[PDB]
Amino acid sequence: ELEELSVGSDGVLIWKIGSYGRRLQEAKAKPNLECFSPAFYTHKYGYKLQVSAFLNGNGSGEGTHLSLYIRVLPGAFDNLLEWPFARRVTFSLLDQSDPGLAKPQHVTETFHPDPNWKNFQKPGTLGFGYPKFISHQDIRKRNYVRDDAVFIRAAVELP
Amino acid sequence: LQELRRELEELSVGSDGVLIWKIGSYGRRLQEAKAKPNLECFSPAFYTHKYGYKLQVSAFLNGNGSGEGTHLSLYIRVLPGAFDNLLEWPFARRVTFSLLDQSDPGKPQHVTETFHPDPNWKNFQKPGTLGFGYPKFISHQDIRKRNYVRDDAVFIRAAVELPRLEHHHH
Amino acid sequence: ELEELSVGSDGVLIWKIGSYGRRLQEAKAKPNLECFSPAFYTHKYGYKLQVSAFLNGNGSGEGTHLSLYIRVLPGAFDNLLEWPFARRVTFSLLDQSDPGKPQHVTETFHPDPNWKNFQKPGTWRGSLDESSLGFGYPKFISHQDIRKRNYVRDDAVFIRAAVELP
Repeated sequence: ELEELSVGSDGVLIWKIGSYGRRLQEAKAKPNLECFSPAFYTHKYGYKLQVSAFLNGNGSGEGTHLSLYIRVLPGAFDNLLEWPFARRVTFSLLDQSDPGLAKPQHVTETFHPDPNWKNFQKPGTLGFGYPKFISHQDIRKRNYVRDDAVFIRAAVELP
Repeated sequence: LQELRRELEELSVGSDGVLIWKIGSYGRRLQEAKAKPNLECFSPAFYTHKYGYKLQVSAFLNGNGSGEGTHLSLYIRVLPGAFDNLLEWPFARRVTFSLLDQSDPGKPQHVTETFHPDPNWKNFQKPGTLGFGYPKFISHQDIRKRNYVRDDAVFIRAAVELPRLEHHHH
Repeated sequence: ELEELSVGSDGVLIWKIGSYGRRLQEAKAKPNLECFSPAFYTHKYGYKLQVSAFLNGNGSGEGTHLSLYIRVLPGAFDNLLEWPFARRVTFSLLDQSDPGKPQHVTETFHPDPNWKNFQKPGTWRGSLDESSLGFGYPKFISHQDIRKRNYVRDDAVFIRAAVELP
């Protein structure tokens, strides 16, 4: 589909969640509700990835924080790739402030994937995440939520 | 339908900042212009770069303003985009317009103009707070020169200067 | 439109052929049966190309080998380009084994200036075949050699065409 079209820009996905307020209220009522990014390829004939969010958090984060995760998906070129998936990911929640005025301050966490888990192995025929990515008090700060949308940024470090 | 066409709009990104827009059926189109003014041609919306600015190019085959009946008129617009809140405003990147001379580099000369976008110009500021152009980009006489028209088609080129990337030194 | 999006990743096309077993068997049933790549561009607003394979061979490779070809196609930006199309081409049948090292099957060639299909498209230059059909290898890999390693994995093959950005 157009899923195959979606390729990260230098390994980067920017995923936009709109209707944040309505969604938050849903997460609050239903702590299991998950928001999914579009699948993207890291690079051109690379790994398929997807990004996910819990607006009202989950696990330890739950009810207090936003929770961000990523997983591998079965992809067309999987047989050409190194397994497991070993490339570092950086999550950013973007502060939507005009970058002209100041360096905008993003909330960012990065992980190196752990080969000691099955999460990042070759899919067949989730992921890794942060339960306490940002707290609701911090999220209300600055411009993390603006015009009722948030930006989730996923950067995969490329050879 | 119109919907996928919109999602295809999101996939429209510049090639290192460059949009090439092809107008074909030129003689016919020019004619239809003269009959029906003021007739604006629209390029597809494109993003200067990925998660960049959305811009649209415009042309009047039969001119606009100071150009009508004598010139091709070229303009560019800033459009509301999905990632505007991540961007610098007003829009401040060099734009070069070219009309392309369709000769093989076996060496060609296009008609080109550049501007630094004007901060006062209202369209270049953040959407939510009128194309800037050249009314007289090309003379109907000069267009017929060289290869500006070939096989009934013309190429409008918009090159936006992209933000250079800051690296550590190393 | 749907097509004009087909680039061109540093000039690189990877074409995946599914249902290999069924397709190979179909090709046996009809000789001269051609498999076509999606059209692709060397670079954006560049040269338009297409790759094609014969599962059961063409010409001297008929019934014995996979046969691989590339042609120039008429493109929307042809008047902005140099002709004849003179870029180096690499053909690879990918060995689909994890780097943990692939024995890819690869050939590269420089085009000839007198290759008719590689001259500017849209002008008849002798027949339909000189104008429209491409160049390649009638015996890229044999039917036996392909069953080796992971040239086939999960009933698919990977063909890779790399155009050398100069």
